Amino acid sequence: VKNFIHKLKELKQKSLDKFANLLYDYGGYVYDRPCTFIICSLICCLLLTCGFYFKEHEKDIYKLYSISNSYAYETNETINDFFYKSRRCFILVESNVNLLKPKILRELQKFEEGTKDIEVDLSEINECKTNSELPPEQSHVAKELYKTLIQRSEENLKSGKINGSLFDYSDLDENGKSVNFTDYKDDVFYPYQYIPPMLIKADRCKLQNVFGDKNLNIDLREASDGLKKQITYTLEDICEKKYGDCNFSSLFLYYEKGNGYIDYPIKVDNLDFYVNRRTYKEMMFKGILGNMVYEKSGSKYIIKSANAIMTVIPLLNSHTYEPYALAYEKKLIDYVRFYNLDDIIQDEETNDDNDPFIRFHVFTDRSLEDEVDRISKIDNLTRLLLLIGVLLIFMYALFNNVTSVLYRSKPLCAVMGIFCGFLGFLSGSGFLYFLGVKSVPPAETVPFLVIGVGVDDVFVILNSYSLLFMVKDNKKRIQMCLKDSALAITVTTLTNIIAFLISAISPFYSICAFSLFTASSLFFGYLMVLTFLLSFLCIEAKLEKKKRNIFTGTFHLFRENISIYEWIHNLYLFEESKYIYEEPKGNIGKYFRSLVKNYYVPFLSSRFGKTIVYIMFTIIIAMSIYGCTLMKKGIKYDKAFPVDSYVRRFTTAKIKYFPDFGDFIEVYYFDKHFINKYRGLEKQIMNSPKINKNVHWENTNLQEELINMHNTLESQEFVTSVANGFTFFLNKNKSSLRKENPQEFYEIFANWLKKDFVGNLFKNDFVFLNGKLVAWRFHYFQKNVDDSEISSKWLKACKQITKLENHNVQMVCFHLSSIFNETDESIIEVTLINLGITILTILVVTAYIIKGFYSCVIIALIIFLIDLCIFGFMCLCGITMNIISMVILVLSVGFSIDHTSHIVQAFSHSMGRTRDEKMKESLHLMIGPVLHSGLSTWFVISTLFFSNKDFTVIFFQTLSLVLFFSITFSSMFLPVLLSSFGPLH
Ligand SMILES: CC(C)CCC[C@@H](C)[C@H]1CC[C@H]2[C@@H]3CC=C4C[C@@H](O)CC[C@]4(C)[C@H]3CC[C@]12C
Ligand SMILES: *[C@@H]1O[C@H](CO)[C@@H](O)[C@H](O)[C@H]1NC(C)=O
Ligand SMILES: *[C@@H]1O[C@H](CO)[C@@H](O)[C@H](O)[C@H]1NC(C)=O
Repeated sequence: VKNFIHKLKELKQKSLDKFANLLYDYGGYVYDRPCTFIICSLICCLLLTCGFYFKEHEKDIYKLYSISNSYAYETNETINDFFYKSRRCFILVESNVNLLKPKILRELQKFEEGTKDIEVDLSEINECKTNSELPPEQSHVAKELYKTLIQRSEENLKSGKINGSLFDYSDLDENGKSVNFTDYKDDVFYPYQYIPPMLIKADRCKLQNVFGDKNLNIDLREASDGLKKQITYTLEDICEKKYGDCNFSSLFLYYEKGNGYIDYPIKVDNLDFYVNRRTYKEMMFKGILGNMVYEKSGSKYIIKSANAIMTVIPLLNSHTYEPYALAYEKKLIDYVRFYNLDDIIQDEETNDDNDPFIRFHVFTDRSLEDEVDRISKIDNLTRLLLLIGVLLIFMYALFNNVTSVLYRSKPLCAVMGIFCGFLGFLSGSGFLYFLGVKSVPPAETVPFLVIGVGVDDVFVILNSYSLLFMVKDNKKRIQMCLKDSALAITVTTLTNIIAFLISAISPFYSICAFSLFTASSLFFGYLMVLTFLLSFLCIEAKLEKKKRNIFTGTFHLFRENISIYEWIHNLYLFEESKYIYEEPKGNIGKYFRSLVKNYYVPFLSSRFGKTIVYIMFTIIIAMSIYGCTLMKKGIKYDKAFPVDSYVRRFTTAKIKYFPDFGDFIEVYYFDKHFINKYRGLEKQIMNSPKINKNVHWENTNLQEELINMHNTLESQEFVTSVANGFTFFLNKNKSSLRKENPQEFYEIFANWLKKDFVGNLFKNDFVFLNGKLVAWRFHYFQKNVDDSEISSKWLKACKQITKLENHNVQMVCFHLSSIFNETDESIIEVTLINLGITILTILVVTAYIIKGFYSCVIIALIIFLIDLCIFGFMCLCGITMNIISMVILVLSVGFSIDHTSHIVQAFSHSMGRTRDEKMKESLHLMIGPVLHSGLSTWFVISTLFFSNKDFTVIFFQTLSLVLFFSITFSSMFLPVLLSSFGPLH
């Protein structure tokens, strides 16, 4: 075993060496034929760039920023498959004046009516393109049933008789039972006007299906564009209709039918649920108007001021009407966003002591996805930010690669060093595009980072070259240089790539892509450095030999071997006691080094210095610990969208003027049997099999639990208001419900829904199959709150309230934010797992390149300590541990390992007798590269700080912390730690 270990250590070294020797020779080849390498590398890069032609973006927010658990998603599916939801467009008008003033009001009125005026031509409908693929045929049985149901629906509706006598109310079997079609046949749904949405799949291409009055019977997919242009539909055609009239929620409902008059003040009996008597249509003034100012007279309030008026337009959500709806919404959003009434408000007084203003915000279902498209493209701002960053790093590079002796200085390399990285980004991206990898919104930051990381290798190479001033034959110098820095530049990259790849495994596609693209970019960039940049180094080197400055060479063109460690050691020894030990004036890094040797190192060596260092880092870690205590997770999905987004702006306004009406949480109940049955025709709660298998809704106690639940949820502070029809029904006619007869229950509830005014309002929240309430629902408003954590807290509580365990009844609380927030729960662990894998993998790699084992252990300690610091301080800075932040933390390992490793490897390879000696040598030889690498990266990413997109700024903040601690520890703590307890001999 000992012999085996010996042989192994022999292999590692031997191999590590061989690799170096190989690069040593490769350099020679490039040195002799620099042009060939540059031209070929560039052309090859271009080809990859061509790949961009196939660049396909990804715009499904859910895939981009959600686990896609297939659970909450499944919930949406179930909800949509059986319950008819309704597309709702929200239009809010905000101002600093009393929009209630008659003159303004009248204008606002036309604004509203304008919506109805909006008209969409058929040609606009993209879905029903003049040439498309007909949707897959709906299962035959499904078709049959749809035919049957639609037929009986009419029949029943005509009859109007609600009779449950025939319905068998026997408890269903485990199979839900108590010839597929026959089974699905003979099913009476109530309300009769309901047919399971899933079964509703008729080709919407035939206009006859969607809009009947048209009487056209014209297939849009088979119609001329001009012909389609001819036909035009309006909101009324695709709007939910109350009492045969679009069910808007505008204030103007009050004035309808002369119930009230714009010119006169608004006086209503109840601000909560006033009803226009003439129209018999109800309205919630509190919901419609914001910042209301009302008086009280004869029990009738006198609304006399409001600086916000919101109108909700309800549009059908049926599959058939889906394509058409989207079209109208698009027209609507444009219309509202550009509508302006500044003229009327010009002289009207303000309450904000600011210029009279009026703004029309609008939010439709298509809004979110549309905004995703906007975030998909590369904002000009981002572009600009990149440019600034590139300039910064360009300046920094040059400012460090230029000197008094121009021919000695190597500006060319620096310049191309930057490009090298960029070209890498393009080439890599193109390669991935070729592979089909879709781009993501977070990819905007990829260029920024890639460039920064790449330029770092440039510094390293140059450092080796410069420190090899002794060498006379340039070819040899370049060769030796590359040989010296080969392992370093290779490992550094390898580590980075590895980390990103490991991260790519993330479920969230955004992270996956961002990482994948970055990793590929880094890879190709490295290749470019070994080719392009190296070739440029060769050219400049050759010029230096001739002492020909770049410009000089241009006009003109138009017309031994010693370990650097050995040398540096000898230098110090010699110092302790010539040309070899005197860097030529203008060596690329001559100054900085001198500064480090004559100032920084002395300080570090100083006991007082050390004292300071240790204490400083001490407190740093301490602060980090407290930071961890203040750890908060989660970020609102909307944050993704730029703040400027009208969506974001809309939400803000709503919150400001309508705080109570925040999240419209919706709770649903879905009999497992019913769901399963119909789900079948179209070939967590599931925890317990009998969770919702069979519920006797006639059980008075159960009924009582229901009303109690309503009361409980109402009590909850976060809940602002609830609308549970069942409660209304139970309270309305509990006496009749006293007798617990299943059939009786069905009939009573059915009639209640059919007749009672309130009941009619809740007609679409209850569905009965064969006399049994297979599914139902109720909704409640949850006050708006920013913290994702507290939000989830509230929702989770709601779930508890909605779980009649005694009667085996568990209802599902649903909200859009649910899926996104759901991810927050597991973010804490997944990160640990990923980080762990990364750390390990990276450590293993370093171990194979770090000579001493003890040095490896030192590195690990440093890495972990940094990570604690970067995490602790992110929490301390308030950076929530969101997806964006976490990935950066996990990825941080790569950056940190690089800087730490360089110093460590040097200290080990030092020939210094005393530990301190080694430290000084290591620092004098690698401190420059380390500093340059980190700083360069930060400079490029600095501009991201001014990015509108929230996720971007988080990226900047987190990475800035990473880089900071990395460089800090690598340049300060690590040195002193090694100087005190470092591997010796
Ligand atoms: C005795 C009665 C008249 C008092 C007032 C009852 C009101 C507050 C009840 C009865 C009908 C209920 C409405 C029924 C339908 C809907 C549409 C749904 O998408 C949101 C909730 C909402 C808007 C309900 C809100 C609360 C509601 C308006
Ligand atoms: C329901 O139908 C059955 C069978 O036709 C009949 O006997 C009973 O009287 C009906 N009850 C009603 C009309 O509610
Ligand atoms: C019923 O369920 C599905 C859909 O028709 C099918 O796979 C199965 O064979 C059917 N069986 C019968 C009895 O029709």
